[PDB]
Amino acid sequence: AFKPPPRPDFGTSGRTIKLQANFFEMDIPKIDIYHYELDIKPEKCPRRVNREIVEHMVQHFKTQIFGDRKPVFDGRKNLYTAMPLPIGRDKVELEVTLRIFKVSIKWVSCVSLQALHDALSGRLVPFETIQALDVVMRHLPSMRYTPVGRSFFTASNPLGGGREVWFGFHQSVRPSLWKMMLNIDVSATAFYKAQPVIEFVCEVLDFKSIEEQQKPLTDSQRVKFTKEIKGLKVEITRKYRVCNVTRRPASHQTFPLQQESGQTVECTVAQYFKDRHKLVLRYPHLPCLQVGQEQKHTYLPLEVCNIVAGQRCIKLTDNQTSTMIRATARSAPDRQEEISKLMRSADFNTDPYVREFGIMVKDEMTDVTGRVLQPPSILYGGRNKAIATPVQGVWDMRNKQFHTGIEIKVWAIACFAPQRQCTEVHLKSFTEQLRKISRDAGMPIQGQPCFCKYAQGADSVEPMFRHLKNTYAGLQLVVVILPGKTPVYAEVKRVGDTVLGMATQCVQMKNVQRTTPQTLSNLCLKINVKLGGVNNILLPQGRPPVFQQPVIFLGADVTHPPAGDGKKPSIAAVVGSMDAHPNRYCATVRVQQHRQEIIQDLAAMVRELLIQFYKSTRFKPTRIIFYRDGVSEGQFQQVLHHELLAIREACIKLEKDYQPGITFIVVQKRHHTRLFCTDKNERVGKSGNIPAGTTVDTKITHPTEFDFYLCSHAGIQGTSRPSHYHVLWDDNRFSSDELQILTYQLCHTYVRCTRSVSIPAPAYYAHLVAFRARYHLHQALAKAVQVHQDTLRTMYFA
RNA sequence: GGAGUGUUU
Repeated sequence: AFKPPPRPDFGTSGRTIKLQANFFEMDIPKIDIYHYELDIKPEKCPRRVNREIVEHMVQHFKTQIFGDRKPVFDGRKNLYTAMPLPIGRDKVELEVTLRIFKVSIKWVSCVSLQALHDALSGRLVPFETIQALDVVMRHLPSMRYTPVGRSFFTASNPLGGGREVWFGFHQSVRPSLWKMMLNIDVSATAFYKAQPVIEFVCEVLDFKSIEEQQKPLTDSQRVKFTKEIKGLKVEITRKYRVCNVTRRPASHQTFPLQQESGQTVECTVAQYFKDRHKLVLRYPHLPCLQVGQEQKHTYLPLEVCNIVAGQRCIKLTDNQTSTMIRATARSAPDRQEEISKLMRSADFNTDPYVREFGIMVKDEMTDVTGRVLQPPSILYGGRNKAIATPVQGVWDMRNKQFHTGIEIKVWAIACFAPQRQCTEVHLKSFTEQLRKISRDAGMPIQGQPCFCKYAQGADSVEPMFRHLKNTYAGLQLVVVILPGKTPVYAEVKRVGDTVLGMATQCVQMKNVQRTTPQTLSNLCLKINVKLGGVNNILLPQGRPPVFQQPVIFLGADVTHPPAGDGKKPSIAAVVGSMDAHPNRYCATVRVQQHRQEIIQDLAAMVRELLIQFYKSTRFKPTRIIFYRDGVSEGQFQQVLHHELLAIREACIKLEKDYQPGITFIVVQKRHHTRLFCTDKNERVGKSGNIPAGTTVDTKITHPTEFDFYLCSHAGIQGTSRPSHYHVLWDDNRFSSDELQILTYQLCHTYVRCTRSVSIPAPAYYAHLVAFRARYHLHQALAKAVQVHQDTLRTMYFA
């Protein structure tokens, strides 16, 4: 439970394909870099100010300290030079005036670039050296741009609610098999528009003019406004940070003011701003922003506050994201060209600081040979046992029937939309069409619905659902019609998943009025699996040799609430395959610590899944294949330590000598690696992306460890994100080919569509399970996420 | 229905 295994070999399966990646080769000298620590006082200043402190410091003490050397600075404590500063072992205390700062500089260590080169050829990598290079490369942009994480942005594209989309770029230095790579990609994120809070109030509460609201805010408006502006920074027309919005208006909101006599008296914010600042508040009927430490009693009228510029958005409305998707999505060729322009304007080979450290960057994207793996055949059932062959990551069910289709004889309909909007003739036409498609799909819905009624309100779900279970023997499914985004869906799922063991399929009102065969087909995919059916399976004989013994595939993911909201738990989910196909999955879900990435109760969850596997297959797994999603590189050792041990603990707690081989694989979508076709003829579709199944385990991958990118999906729009897979542990001694082929085939087992998806089904299912828990809304939280015994064994999350 | 696409008061 310690160190990731070395790369066992290089893959050779699949037809070769010429690719380019947004990785640019770095030529780096074998010199020593000199690392100096900077403890400046005050020590809590923003990184920008720190950079300014250091900026003036270098120039101010050019004569006696720095000379002609051009140091780089990380914004905190670390400063690097290509040559040693004439300060030896001893610390030097300096003054910096901008307003006064006590800056101390002391040498710490020599960063050996020679030691890095050798790490890039076995000797299995020092984090410190890579970090230092990163500081060198991003020193100038950190002064020339607004740094946001590993990205850089400038002000130019609204989204609504005071939001704007800024265009910038991501930059990071990365290790590879022989050289350092510079990873560059275009970036885009939502920022709050810098504007007066009064106008923020308008755009949030949809006012064309603040004058429309001549009166104090309703309890509804204030709550909505509080939600948006909380945690955001503001400035005086001095920078503050909003922690709440007052219930009372500025004309009546008071605070204790100490008069010069010594006695303290309550004074209104409005009266204070009149006496102290000679300002008659224009909108004294509006509330104040509570900034500071709550205990500060610091209230600011809205009309004297502006949203500070450069604030990144941390949940977007569905209209905002749609607009954001629209403006940010662009074809792979177009994105590739944008990155080229990015490199051109960056002009690294003239950057004074990277020239100081003798660094050079290649202007062309790295050439990589990819491999297009062969897709698996998909076996269907019914009369003619049709075999589907994925083409460009896609297949269909035409002249095919489910492997094991569920005969639906008893089923009901509930409609939570107006009877005028979704009339009886809609239901009749919808039902008739649904039966025909289901008939052709091998999931024959025999006969009309045994029940059909109208309703409205989330309070109607349960008692209606209370009825149906008792009155109709063998009730299989209850179709639910919903009028757009109505917070009743969450209640349909609560009752259907938790209180009663009842399968429920929701469908929007619009998809009932106007039905299409394709929509109905996809609806049948979800229904069949929800009732325990098997839509299809991998062609058994086309499976990798891992299936020669009983094996269980696990998918794990944890979803976090908005940072800083607090008091909201993270949701961990683990799913496990329950047959040899593999098709059916059982789910486990837990609430845990806010923003905790480690799955706390993993041992218990894995135990439950092993038990169910044995009950379903009468076999104990000889191998556990664990696909872990939602983990960054900086967390690998922490996650691997706790979670590999937890998996082991589950096995031991089950039976003393039970030691199946564990393969631990982290799957990552959140990265800035992009692959492009070198040959135009290899571009797929209008988006011109790489084909489904393209694999790369060379050139841009880890120099010693077992990792690969796999674009398992076809790109519909924008530029495809190839998934990255990093093997943190492997008792089973997979070859490169078998593991890559295995991952790829698992991307074809996802039951909600006849498409190869971007991550293996179990990892995807884990996401769905965790997301379903969000709709389920400390012991109560754990109870509210707990699923019915009936539902416990089903795929309700589909 | 679905996948993919952007994240001092």
